[PDB]
Amino acid sequence: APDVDLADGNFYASREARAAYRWMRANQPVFRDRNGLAAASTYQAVIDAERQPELFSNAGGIRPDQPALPMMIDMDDPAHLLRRKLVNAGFTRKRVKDKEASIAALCDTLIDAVCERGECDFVRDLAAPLPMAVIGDMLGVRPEQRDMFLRWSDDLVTFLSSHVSQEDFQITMDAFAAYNDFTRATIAARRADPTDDLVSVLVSSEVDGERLSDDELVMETLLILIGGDETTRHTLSGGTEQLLRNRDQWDLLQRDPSLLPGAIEEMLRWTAPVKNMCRVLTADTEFHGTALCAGEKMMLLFESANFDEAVFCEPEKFDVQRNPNSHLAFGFGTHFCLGNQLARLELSLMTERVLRRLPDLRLVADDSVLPLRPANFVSGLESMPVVFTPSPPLG
Ligand code: HEM
Ligand SMILES: CC(C)CCC[C@@H](C)[C@H]1CC[C@H]2[C@@H]3CCC4=CC(=O)CC[C@]4(C)[C@H]3CC[C@]12C
Repeated sequence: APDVDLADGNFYASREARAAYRWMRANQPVFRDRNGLAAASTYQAVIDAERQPELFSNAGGIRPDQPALPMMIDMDDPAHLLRRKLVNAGFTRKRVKDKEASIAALCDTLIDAVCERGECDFVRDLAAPLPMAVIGDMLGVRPEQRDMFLRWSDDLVTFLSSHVSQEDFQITMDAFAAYNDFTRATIAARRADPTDDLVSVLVSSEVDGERLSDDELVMETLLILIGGDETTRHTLSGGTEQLLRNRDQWDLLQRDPSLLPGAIEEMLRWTAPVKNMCRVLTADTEFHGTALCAGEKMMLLFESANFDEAVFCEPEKFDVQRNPNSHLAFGFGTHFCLGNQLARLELSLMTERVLRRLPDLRLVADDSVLPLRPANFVSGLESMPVVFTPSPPLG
């Protein structure tokens, strides 16, 4: 039995995690770590828990050692559903498709800033900035404010770990206080001068039949923000790395663009930026072999599910043509990712431009293994130095 702490961010930065997952799925599908924390590791157990929200609740909060906050992802139905339908319309496949030109322009702009150099950090220069700009435009973040909001967002999720230092914990709290002050100013201004963005939509929203409190407005806005700017970035970087480490996949996708939809799904399965989500049990229950107590939280291990040999043949092989590919990177059930269509378009347009404008893109050193972020919620590549043949900007 692996001696691991599933709340320790270092576990998810270690490249031993998938070996630990394999042991869980084979010996104790609903695993208990060294501290007794329960975690569903099989595709089956995760699905079954997602399908029983009355037993596996979100109302205790989605994080292990953290109370629930006034945001829809920390809510059960009917309260959660009333919130989601306040922002549902703008995230449909058809409404997301309308933003194609805008997102494409952002992609080309970000590649223009490095194309003359012949080298860059794919994470810092392309993967991270693109979704920041996209969700920022939806939330009302000004372009000159993007880097600041992303710095706050980084500080909010980078140090989530049972082994967080006192100093790092203070960085997280300071960033939330900073975000809190700025956004409360924005919330009031959107009440005096309503605009088109999402914050303005929530500010003027009503739930049977009262307006949302300022505490909720701040938290719902943060939910959308972090969902946008701390997730897709990791599928971009980690998925592009798989194309670069298996250039037969890069080549295959290069000569046939119609394979891009399937490639995006395999990137999502492989990277699984959200490593887990918590569920609180409303009653004692025997769940797929493991006794669970009322009031304790069980983790849904999305990456473990995404490599479950019971569902995916040769899951350690990256195959852009993988069909079926019913991965659980976006989860399942009533909390199924709101921005799943937005994220897929972000990944498709950026990858399409990387293949076209950086056609000979390579890792600086294919031998070295790239470091992962030691956090217990969302995690991905810290950096990704790349090289390519320079080209003139498009303007
Ligand atoms: C690769 C990119 C993304 C991944 C892997 C991802 C993953 C997830 C996961 C695992 C959940 C919880 C599902 C569950 O517990 O079953 C979720 C929910 C959510 N995500 Fe995403 N997400 C991504 C991108 C985005 C984007 C771009 C947005 C932009 C708004 C977003 C907004 C949300 C929201 C608001 C929820 C809460 C939905 C609810 O509780 O009803 N996410 N996401
Ligand atoms: C769609 C997913 C990415 C969900 C995103 C959830 C985000 C909004 C949640 C997850 C962890 C949360 C943080 C957990 C730690 C914390 C404790 C506090 O005392 C202040 C608020 C903060 C600083 C929380 C702010 C909101 C966060 C960052």
